[PDB]
Amino acid sequence: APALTKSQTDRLEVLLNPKDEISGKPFRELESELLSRRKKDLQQIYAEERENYLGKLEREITRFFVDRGFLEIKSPILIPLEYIERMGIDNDTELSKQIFRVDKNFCLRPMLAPNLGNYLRKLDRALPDPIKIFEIGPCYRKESDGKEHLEEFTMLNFCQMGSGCTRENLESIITDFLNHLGIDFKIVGDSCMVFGDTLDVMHGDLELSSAVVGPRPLDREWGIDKPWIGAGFGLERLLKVKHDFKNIKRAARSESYYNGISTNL
Amino acid sequence: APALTKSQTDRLEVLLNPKDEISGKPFRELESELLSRRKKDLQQIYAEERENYLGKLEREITRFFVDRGFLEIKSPILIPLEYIERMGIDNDTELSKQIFRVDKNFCLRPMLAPNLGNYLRKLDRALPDPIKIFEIGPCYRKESDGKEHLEEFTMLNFCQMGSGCTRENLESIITDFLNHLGIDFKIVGDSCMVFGDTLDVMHGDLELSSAVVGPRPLDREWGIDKPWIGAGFGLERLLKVKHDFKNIKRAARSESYYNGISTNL
Ligand SMILES: Nc1ncnc2c1ncn2[C@@H]1O[C@H](COP(=O)(O)OP(=O)(O)NP(=O)(O)O)[C@@H](O)[C@H]1O
Ligand SMILES: Nc1ncnc2c1ncn2[C@@H]1O[C@H](COP(=O)(O)OP(=O)(O)NP(=O)(O)O)[C@@H](O)[C@H]1O
Ligand SMILES: [Mg+2]
Ligand SMILES: [Mg+2]
Ligand SMILES: [Mg+2]
Ligand SMILES: [Mg+2]
Repeated sequence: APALTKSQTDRLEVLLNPKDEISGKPFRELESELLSRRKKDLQQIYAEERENYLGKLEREITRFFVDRGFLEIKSPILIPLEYIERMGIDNDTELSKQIFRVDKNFCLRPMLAPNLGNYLRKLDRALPDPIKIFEIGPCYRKESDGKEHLEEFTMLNFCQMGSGCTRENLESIITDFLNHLGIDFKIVGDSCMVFGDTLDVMHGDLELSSAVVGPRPLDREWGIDKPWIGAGFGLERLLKVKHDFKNIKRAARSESYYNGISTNL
Repeated sequence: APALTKSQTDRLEVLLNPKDEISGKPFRELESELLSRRKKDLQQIYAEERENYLGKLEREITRFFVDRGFLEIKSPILIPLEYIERMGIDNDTELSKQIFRVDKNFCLRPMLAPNLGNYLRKLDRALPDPIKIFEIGPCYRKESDGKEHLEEFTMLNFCQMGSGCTRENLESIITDFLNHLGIDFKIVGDSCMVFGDTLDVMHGDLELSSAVVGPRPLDREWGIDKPWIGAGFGLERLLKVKHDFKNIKRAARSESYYNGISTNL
């Protein structure tokens, strides 16, 4: 009955899944049981559904927003560095240090707002009020934390421009959206140096989203001058909460986890 | 009846769609008709389907491969630069000049094979023969051309490892796949300095895919030592052929086109 070492405990925690029936037994026997369960999990997925959780959640979210009147956007991932400055991200500011630069000209987008802003302006010349669009896709930020942050993550951003752009409607859409996914939340006032007063959608201490009721003074910089509402959510945070993963690495695009199951068996 | 200038003709060609009923009339009246048609196209999309073509094609392809027994993978977009060297991409070779480097350590993947190779090895410890997986996602290459090449594009890669890994089965899957999408093709032998003998799937002069029947000597470098087959396809090329777009910029993740309709109206 010698106690487990910390490294042994870390190995088992890699193989552990939240719903597992979790002492006395030696490491090798516990590792062997969990290896066996996890192989069985992968087999069941391969035999039956075959869908990746992140891809699937993206499809479910897409269905939700298309059915509620929002146009699906697929915009570039590499964007001009200008777009960041025009977002008023001064080089002093924390999010400046977080940008992945690629060329002299471009970066990997740290957020979806810049492209959606351009779509709102452009679509305003063609579509009837209100204009409703959303995008889901990769975003990139350099981060220090690893429990709730990834450097490569997936963001949903939805927005509406014209009539109906109230706090009430925004909260109502957020509420329907998270009640549809079956994720608990509360809405709290917060701020940030780019957008002023946000609503943050929180699960305990974890920020699922930052949302905003416009207008804001930077709007003019995108040729926007109508009311608008918008919110951005992290898909990997949503998965982490929905599947009760202890670490966000389980929800990521990854070579070490598949639907939260270690691939190192 | 003065002739159209080349710049005027370029403006109209931006607004023209392949199915349009295409003289005599002045520029302003032709531009106005086409503006009107294109606004109507966007309105119809917004009123009815609301789906982006590239997102939609990704869903349809996903359905096709999941239904035929392939596991859906979502792996990282930023990958180690090592992975490129281990692919045997010597710095001399053309694809070396095409890599978008990000850090000292990482690049934007120019292809999906490296990650899929790792999944095949890892999954072999858990799944029954044959192992079938696919991934669809962003890939990046610096290119000179702009008619058939983008720097940011979307790749499908499917592969099978173990039994059933023959040329015949690979051609059969390619055939079913493209007959399901309704895209004409022929299969031609070609080569490349990384994989030896490929099959290239061609539409006229346009390469839709490069596919390979293994094994190959580099396999060992990924811990793979079984037969395998695989192919990689460009979604934007598939869309370009399917919708008969003259330029691949119409099929891309973009701020200038939405489902091949100019957004500059
Ligand atoms: N590094 C990251 N990894 C995973 N998800 C993220 C990351 N950054 C942002 N998100 C998600 O994207 C949503 C909107 O982005 P944003 O509000 O700008 O992030 P944020 O306010 O910096 N949150 P945090 O960094 O946790 O304090 C957040 O609510 C998160 O759910
Ligand atoms: N720059 C690009 N833009 C769009 N699609 C691409 C690009 N590069 C590759 N593809 C697609 O990805 C598939 C597999 O990649 P690969 O065969 O390595 O490209 P390739 O052989 O360099 N083709 P090409 O560059 O046109 O001669 C190709 O058949 C194309 O359909
Ligand atoms: Mg942050
Ligand atoms: Mg926030
Ligand atoms: Mg090429
Ligand atoms: Mg090729």
